[PDB]
Amino acid sequence: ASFVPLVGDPKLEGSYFSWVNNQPSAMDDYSLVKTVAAIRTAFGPSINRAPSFKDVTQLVVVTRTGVKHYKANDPQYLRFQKELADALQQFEPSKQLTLGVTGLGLTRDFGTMYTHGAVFMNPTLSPRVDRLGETGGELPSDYMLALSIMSEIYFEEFKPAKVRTNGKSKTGLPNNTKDAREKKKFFMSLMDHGTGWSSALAKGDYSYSAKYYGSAPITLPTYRDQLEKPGKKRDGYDFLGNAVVAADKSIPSKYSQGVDGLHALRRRTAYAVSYAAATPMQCFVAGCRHIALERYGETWHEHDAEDIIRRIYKYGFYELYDASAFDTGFSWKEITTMIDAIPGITDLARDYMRSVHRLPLLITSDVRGVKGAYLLNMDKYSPGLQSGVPSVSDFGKIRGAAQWSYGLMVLGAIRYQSRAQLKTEFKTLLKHGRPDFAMQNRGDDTMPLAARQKDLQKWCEIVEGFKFCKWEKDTGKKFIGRVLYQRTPESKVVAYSDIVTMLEKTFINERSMFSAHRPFAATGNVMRYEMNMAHPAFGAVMDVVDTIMLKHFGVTYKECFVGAQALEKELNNGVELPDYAGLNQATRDFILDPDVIHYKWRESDIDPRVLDMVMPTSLEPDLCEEAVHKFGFVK
Ligand SMILES: [Ca+2]
Repeated sequence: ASFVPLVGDPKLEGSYFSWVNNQPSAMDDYSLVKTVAAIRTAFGPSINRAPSFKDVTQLVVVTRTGVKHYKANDPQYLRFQKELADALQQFEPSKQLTLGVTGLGLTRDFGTMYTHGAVFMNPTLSPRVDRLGETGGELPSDYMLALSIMSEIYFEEFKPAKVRTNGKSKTGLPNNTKDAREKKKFFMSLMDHGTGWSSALAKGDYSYSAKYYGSAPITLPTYRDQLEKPGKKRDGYDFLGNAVVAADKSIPSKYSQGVDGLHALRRRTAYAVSYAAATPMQCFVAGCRHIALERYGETWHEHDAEDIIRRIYKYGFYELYDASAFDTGFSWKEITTMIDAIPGITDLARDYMRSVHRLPLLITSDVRGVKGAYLLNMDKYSPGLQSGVPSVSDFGKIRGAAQWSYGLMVLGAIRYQSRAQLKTEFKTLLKHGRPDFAMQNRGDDTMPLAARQKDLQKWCEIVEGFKFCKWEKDTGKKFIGRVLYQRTPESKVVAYSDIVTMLEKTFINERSMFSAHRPFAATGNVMRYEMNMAHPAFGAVMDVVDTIMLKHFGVTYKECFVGAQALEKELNNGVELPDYAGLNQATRDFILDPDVIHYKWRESDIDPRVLDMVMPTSLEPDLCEEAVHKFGFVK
């Protein structure tokens, strides 16, 4: 009972079907029918719909006479986008000085600006269960030791912390509501079950979850759109299991509106783990995250752009590396090694955290026009690092630093005689106590630091040769979203935000302006304008933008969004965000992208006034402390 047809009665590929049949069914017929009825009661349209295209409002023009919404598929907006993209081709990636790019702070041209804001590629590359978690090369014993020690350091101390859940997100199953009031009542009821709920999920007994809440905890694969360079080919798998070599990026005539030269959006696959399964794990994970990012903030955290540059000049030489398929090559052997290394949690907590990583998947269609869906009753499979797991940002920070700390063990700078001493020399490296080596890591983004340039080249040569992970030099020289700029070889190095990203998140956005995910779109575009005024490439790029903005809309960049601020405040029931002068940069970046707290800043770094308006639910530290004990996780 592993494969469950749901909508179009799809037929998987043989290599996939014969493998799924050999896998034992995750749920018995009692819980399966109870769950199938729940994924049909809810997700009615989402399960029976075809991909088609997107309905996104990209620009809202406020005039004395009227207000016009320009969508991504509007013909007048596509002619503006085509002309602005052509007018921005005069810019090219600038030269890189010893310690950063110079001249115009451009790490890439405005090429992605040809991406059609409403059309995504077909087929949207979908995950494949039997080919996930592949490491390729063997995992060394010294690396698995460093990975266990890095995880032990990260989850060494637990201090109950405030857990906020996005009010724009669903709860999945069993309970399915965006309501903030229902989300907390649903968690209080889960506390009353406590060990009975945790033991059922830790044993793969999804019948208990269906007895009291009507369904079983499943993970829903969601979509996250992205812009793409022209001529980029995407290879992957089909939602039936077939293999796609070159995902079609062409724009159909109904959507191109005659505007040639455009290509389609890349649609990445995300995961939406059940709120019932993720939240109890989040109540413990959040308690250790705010400690790890504070004790060892020299590696995994930051307070402002001036902390990165200061750590750079403390050692002298740096490089920038990105991990190729970091979440895809996340083997299950590495996950359990990190889970088993966590001190303070019971064996019930370890088995509970494993089941959250690999919940049964409800696969939906990606082929354009083909409406179909099925439920993979899979409990024991290598899932990689699903983006919905509460510990995705923390396991990424652990594995990334453990792979570079293993490179120093191969290099010989870190020689180990015991676990207790290796844990100590790792703590010193993380706190940047070593005078010769350090690093700044944020998952798949790592900047190794060294006092001698030849020491850094040897260290980077080692991690590139690793076969269990692909580390490649970042050609863009961006860390997080920070461009490293150096005016002249004599001037100091300054960090700037990429100006290409400003126009990306303004004219080719993922979600509509003033929508549920972007309630402060006008004010958010104003902050990007004022922030990037000091950017070296601000005068040249905005002279081009304002020229094309006036030619098609009769309003400049700042005029367009300052006038829309009056419309924004009215649409949000007079709710006025506090002026950015009183907010920190963490709150600033959280206003632009609400999904910043999940990858960059902490929940305690956001101002409480702004944090309450976006995140309605909030589990207090005393409620999390009661939960982690009631569920039976803490020893
Ligand atoms: Ca980078």
